Amino acid sequence: AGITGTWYNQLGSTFIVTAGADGALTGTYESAVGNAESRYVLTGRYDSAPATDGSGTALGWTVAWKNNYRNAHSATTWSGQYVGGAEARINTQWLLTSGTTEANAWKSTLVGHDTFTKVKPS
Amino acid sequence: AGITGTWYNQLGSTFIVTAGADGALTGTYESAVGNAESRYVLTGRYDSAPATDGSGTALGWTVAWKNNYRNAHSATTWSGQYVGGAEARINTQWLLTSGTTEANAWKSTLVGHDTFTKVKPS
Amino acid sequence: AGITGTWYNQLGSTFIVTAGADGALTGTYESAVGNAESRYVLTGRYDSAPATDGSGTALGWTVAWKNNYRNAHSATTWSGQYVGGAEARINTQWLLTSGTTEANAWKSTLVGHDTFTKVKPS
Amino acid sequence: AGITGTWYNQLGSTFIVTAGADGALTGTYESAVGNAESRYVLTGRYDSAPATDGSGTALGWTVAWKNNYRNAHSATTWSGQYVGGAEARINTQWLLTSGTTEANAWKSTLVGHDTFTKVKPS
Ligand SMILES: COC(=O)c1cccc(-c2cc3c(=O)[nH]ccc3o2)c1
Ligand SMILES: COC(=O)c1cccc(-c2cc3c(=O)[nH]ccc3o2)c1
Ligand SMILES: COC(=O)c1cccc(-c2cc3c(=O)[nH]ccc3o2)c1
Repeated sequence: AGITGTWYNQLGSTFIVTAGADGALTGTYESAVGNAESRYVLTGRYDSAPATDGSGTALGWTVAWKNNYRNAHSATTWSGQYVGGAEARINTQWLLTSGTTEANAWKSTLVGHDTFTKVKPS
Repeated sequence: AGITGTWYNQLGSTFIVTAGADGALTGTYESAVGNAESRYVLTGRYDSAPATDGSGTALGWTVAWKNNYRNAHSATTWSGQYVGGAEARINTQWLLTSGTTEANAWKSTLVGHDTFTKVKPS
Repeated sequence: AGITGTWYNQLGSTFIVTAGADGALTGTYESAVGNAESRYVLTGRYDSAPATDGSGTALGWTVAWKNNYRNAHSATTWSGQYVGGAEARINTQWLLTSGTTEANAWKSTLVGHDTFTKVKPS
Repeated sequence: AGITGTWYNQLGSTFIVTAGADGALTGTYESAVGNAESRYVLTGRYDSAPATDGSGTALGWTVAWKNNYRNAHSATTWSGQYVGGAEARINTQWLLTSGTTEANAWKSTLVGHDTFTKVKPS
């Protein structure tokens, strides 16, 4: 129900996460897009004692897009909240920074928004 | 990698990180004051095999603003790049999401930027 | 070409825009559908010679949240693209900056996304 | 109000703006060679009656990157605040959306931050 489980964004990427009792997020991410193949390590944190007033649960995680197969020389962070609901979801915005020369730094960082559910889109 | 150690942002904050051999970032984020109550766990990832063309090293990390003392029901992610050389820096953009109700989700996420140096501001 | 007219977001706001031949966007943003004291000037720019390759038409606009009735001492910019066809959309990300003191400048800017359609909901 | 004038960002782009009595911003933005080919129309909005408590003045503007010479099929919005006096600055964050196909929309938008002053960067 909660955060631990297998989630998918609107692009069909797969987010496999475990929420630890200590506030840790660990798991793997597999992207449906970009210069990516197979699973990447993720790590992050979440509020392990959220408000009880109907607010969502704040969280964030990072993937650096290097694994044993490929290296895109970039990293994404997702910042968002888990929303317990009929259909649970994690609503995020993200920042994807590529390593760049200093002259190209102004154009280093993409921004977007991903919504995760436990079902893959159709 | 150049990353392990203590970094300071432009507003006082301090973080101490270990860059592990296969891409992990682990450490703590705190205030200039350095009191324990201001200290929070951080975890993230970085490119452990960056390009050799003078490009920066992509990284990101998360802090959930809960520790043993306090809970802001929110998390920050920093996404950016480490720029080495004579005056090394970590240049970041960040997203701070607070847990909200759905009606308030429009006011859930702050955005900004932080630059970290190895020496304290001023 | 397809932009001019009335758009609805997913949360109860409207706007009416004219896309001029010179790349101008002008109109009115009504934050609460039906409420006249909730109408604000919008101004922006769009690509007046977009590609005809399946790509969206890039655009942006600003609303400063002051009118004759109210003033939130803030302004939103929406940056995005218009997607035509039978189910036309304007997909945006936005930045909402409030005037703050320097001390509070870290908390000045909210980020989010909205999607506008031509049907109120269809 | 303090806003009308010639501003420069940290990259040396030149923002020539007029703040009209009604909340309008109008002018030109150029990236920096002084050349016509590099100059683009901007429009935006600002809070024409800011708070009197020390807070900055909220504002935003858009440039679509089409002129008589070039067309990048993209647009940037800047959202920020003017901070008056000894000396004046406009602090912004920006969103740069390029037209994309639907499949590529996740990579449509860059994010960054620009600070403008009435002097060139040194
Ligand atoms: C510089 O390298 C890239 O641009 C890159 C490489 C591999 C994957 C991705 C990727 C996947 C993904 C996603 O599922 N949601 C949000 C961002 C996002 O980004 C990006
Ligand atoms: C609702 O806010 C909080 O719970 C809280 C508490 C303590 C620190 C912060 C904080 C520090 C910091 C930083 O150095 N750069 C970027 C964002 C950011 O946020 C936020
Ligand atoms: C696709 O992009 C372009 O074709 C293009 C052309 C000329 C200038 C720019 C430009 C200048 C500038 C700046 O000063 N601050 C923030 C963003 C930004 O973008 C972009």
